[PDB]
Amino acid sequence: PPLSMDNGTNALTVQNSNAWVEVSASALQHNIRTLQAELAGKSRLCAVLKADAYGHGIGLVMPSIIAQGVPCVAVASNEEARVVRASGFTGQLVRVRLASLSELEDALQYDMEELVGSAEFARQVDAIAARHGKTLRIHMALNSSGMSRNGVEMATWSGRGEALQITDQKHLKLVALMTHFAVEDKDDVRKGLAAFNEQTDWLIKHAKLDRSKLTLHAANSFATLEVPEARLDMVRTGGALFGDTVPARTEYQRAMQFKSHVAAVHSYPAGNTVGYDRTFTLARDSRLANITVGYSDGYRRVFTNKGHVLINGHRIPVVGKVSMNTLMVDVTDFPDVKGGNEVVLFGKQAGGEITQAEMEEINGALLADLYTVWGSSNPKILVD
Amino acid sequence: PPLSMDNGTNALTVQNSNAWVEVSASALQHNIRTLQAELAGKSRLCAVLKADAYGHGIGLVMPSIIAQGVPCVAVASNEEARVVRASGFTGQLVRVRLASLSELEDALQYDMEELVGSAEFARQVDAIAARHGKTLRIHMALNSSGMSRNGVEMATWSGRGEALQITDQKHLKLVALMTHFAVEDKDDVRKGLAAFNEQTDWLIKHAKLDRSKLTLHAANSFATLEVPEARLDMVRTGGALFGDTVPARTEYQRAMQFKSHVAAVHSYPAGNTVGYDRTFTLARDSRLANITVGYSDGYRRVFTNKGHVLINGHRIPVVGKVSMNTLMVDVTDFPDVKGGNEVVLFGKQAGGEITQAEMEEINGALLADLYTVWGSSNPKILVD
Repeated sequence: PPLSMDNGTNALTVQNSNAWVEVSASALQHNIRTLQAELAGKSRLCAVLKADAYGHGIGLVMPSIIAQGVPCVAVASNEEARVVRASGFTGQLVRVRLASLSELEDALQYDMEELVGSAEFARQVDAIAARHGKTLRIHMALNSSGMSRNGVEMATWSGRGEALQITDQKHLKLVALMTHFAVEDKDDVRKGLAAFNEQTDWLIKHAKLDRSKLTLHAANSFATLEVPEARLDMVRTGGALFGDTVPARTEYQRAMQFKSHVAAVHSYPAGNTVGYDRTFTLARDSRLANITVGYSDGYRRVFTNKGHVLINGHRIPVVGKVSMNTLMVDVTDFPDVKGGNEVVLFGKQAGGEITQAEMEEINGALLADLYTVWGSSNPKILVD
Repeated sequence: PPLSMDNGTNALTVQNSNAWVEVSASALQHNIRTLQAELAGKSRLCAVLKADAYGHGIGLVMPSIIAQGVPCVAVASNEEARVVRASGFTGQLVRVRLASLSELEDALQYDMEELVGSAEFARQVDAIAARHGKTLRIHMALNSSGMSRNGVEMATWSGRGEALQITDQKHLKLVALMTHFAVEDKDDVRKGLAAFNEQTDWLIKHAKLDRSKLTLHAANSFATLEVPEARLDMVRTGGALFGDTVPARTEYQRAMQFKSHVAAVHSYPAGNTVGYDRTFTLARDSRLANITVGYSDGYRRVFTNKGHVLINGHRIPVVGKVSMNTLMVDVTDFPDVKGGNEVVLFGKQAGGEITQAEMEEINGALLADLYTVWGSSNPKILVD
């Protein structure tokens, strides 16, 4: 993890980093071009860059976004917003979650379109913009798919009521209506899409809104790819920009690898144990590799006696408890593993692969749960 | 997570952070003074500040270190070392894990004492020292307690030879011998302590080393507090500095809390579901608070339908899957919860406590496996 950085930018190199996240510029640009080709100019692309470009580094990723002429960017935090703007990007910038009031106030300076899900919230936010003499562009969130997270519940009369109240705020300008799908299943997306079509219709008619000044947007990566009719005015794709999307969609390239270094290989006698609480017993005279990565680097404890890594193409297993900063792996069967060798914690190496699915199985949850936190806990390096 | 920072220091505030880590200065200073008094001047104190000071911020902790005259600091990465030096620390700086060779080389500039646990590594390390015209002070790691992680196995004859080989390197100046305990258990500790004493005797004799020019150190926090005969010349304390140690040792104060904000509270009708995959069903008309923290902030997916948070001192349950950036909690029983309210994710709030124990139970591993990543993924703010 760099302790000095400038708008998402570090001064580290692979040589002086204990572990690093490698981000492929050309995989990114390929996935952008692919998505653009799939939209075929019928819908527009908004790149979802929350969680610091999903752990890829918003400051690394932005120059590709600008290069490919992407017109819309979605972020979550104020620092992400600040970095988007400092990169020169001048287009539509929207937050894809509710902000707290004081967080929202601090982001007025970035001309961000803010998300609104409540009459009370809308009232509070309206007062903040009034105080600063700004008109704040807002996307009203609807609970059409049923996340019950950011959105107003338009399947009740109370909801429709809050929705009119929201449209009555003098210093808010409603520029969009959105929802978010709760389940990556085509049937369930279509149920949600039908609900979203009815509820936006109802609003636009009954609150006398201009359909032509509104961007209607519902689709994430899955929906965009699997349910074209969910494309509407604009799509919000995160995972597919990064090659983390529908497994069958192999036209999207993986933009990230997670790597470290062998510091040294050591000889340990049979009967020796490894790591805290001695959870692994050596059944033969071993050679153990000491790798400069641990759970403080996001290589989570749960990988204890479960993980595999790649060195020189070989699939080598983790032994003992993962330490804070150090990981032991068994290279008894791989005499070619040397101090200085590159390790692959996630990705591909010379014919070997550590897969998304093997990691999700160990972790008990989706990979973004690990990689968003890899990206924070280690320096990112743009390659390709 | 700040995307600009200068030597572990950021320009963010509680008011513009979606979530943050509060580090208590006075807890840190209390813990140092207590440690020092307990060591009663009989043994040297080396503050282990690995993993960005265990998630507390090495740039935030250093001034206390310097002021209380701690003479030794232990770190893992080059950035930590760089920061320790930038803060005006001029004393003994030791790495407590093996570095890779190019990592080690980039660190020469911080006059850090390096760990060594191999003849091969030693020779390799000898050659870099040579090439740079430096004598590198080294600590030699011994596998006395059987971590089988960093140290030479002195329980074998090849081990002993490797050891003697290490002491033979012309550009390496051995200043210390160390080991690390594998089990937090008094008896297990004494077993390892007896072995360390024998094996250090053996080595001092056979290498003809000046005992009085050597520091012997084995003890971390548990050993230091629980087995005083393990204190030797110098201890290496991590958790105790931060109040994460033996649960009965309550003289050490918790230095960290993990907090966030309520963005808004929403109404949703019975039978609505919450979050991705609809994993929680509202059994009553509900008020759901939207909290601006998620797994990309280190609030791990495992807390789904499991975590509790504090708002206005109330113990409030997490409902649904934790999103990347947003967490939903049920505030139907708690009408005093409003947009703006401060949420405690870990720590104390007005009579409520989210404990180390309860979080370790949901996580399936020790709390450091969470908080070192909280610290990377969020702004650290110094209080008290």
